[PDB]
Amino acid sequence: WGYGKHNGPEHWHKDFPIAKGERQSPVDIDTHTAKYDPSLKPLSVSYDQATSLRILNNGHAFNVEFDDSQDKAVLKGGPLDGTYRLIQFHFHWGSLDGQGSEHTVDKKKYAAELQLVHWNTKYGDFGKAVQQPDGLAVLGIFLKVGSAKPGLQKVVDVLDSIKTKGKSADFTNFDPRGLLPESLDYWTYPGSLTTPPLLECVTWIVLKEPISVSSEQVLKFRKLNFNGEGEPEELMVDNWRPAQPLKNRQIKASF
Ligand SMILES: [Zn+2]
Repeated sequence: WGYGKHNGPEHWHKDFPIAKGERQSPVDIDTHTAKYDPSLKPLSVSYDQATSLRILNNGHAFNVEFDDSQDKAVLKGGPLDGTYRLIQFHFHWGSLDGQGSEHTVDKKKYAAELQLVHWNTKYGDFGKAVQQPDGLAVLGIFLKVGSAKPGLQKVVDVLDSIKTKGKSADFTNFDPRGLLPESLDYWTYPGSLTTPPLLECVTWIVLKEPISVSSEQVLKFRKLNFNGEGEPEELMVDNWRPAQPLKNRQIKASF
């Protein structure tokens, strides 16, 4: 599977039937239909003790991985119950500035989307969390092209070293707190992973406020390869999945 003409998201359902499921992501967020639920608690992002460990090009995106052996970087509160541990973050971007995000707001696509992935600790490990309806909490953050995001630059400079699929580089002491927008207002709805196995185990938390990055910054993402070293070069761009039917779901807004 991939994002090309013959192995794209429209073919996924053949190897993964859940792709036509009842709670697939991403979805379009209709700001006028989202329900303000005054019972949603604020979000608690505790990323101070975060231990980043490595950056890896997995052929579909680049993943920055964190040590999840203890409650170092967690997320709780909001619509969640229990403590969700951060395991990795990655992005989805376009070949152009008008597209790249997975979620969209009133049909507006963004230049890219940051997804911070966390698993419910009650389940012991990541492998077991994905098999539960409330196993994952994914924090989605929109990126628009404007002024540079200083905090993101350390990530941008290491990309040259993980150009092709299968490559990784040690990536310690990265502080993910520098990627958060100023506000923590969000929309939330029950959903799924956006790449195969496309499991419906995710509580999505999409932040209202996007962060800006510079054109020079996103352009660096576009120099990545889906291919492995020594294979024909295929640029890693447009690795995003299109919106899926909302169906029997309600999108709640914390504001
Ligand atoms: Zn993703």
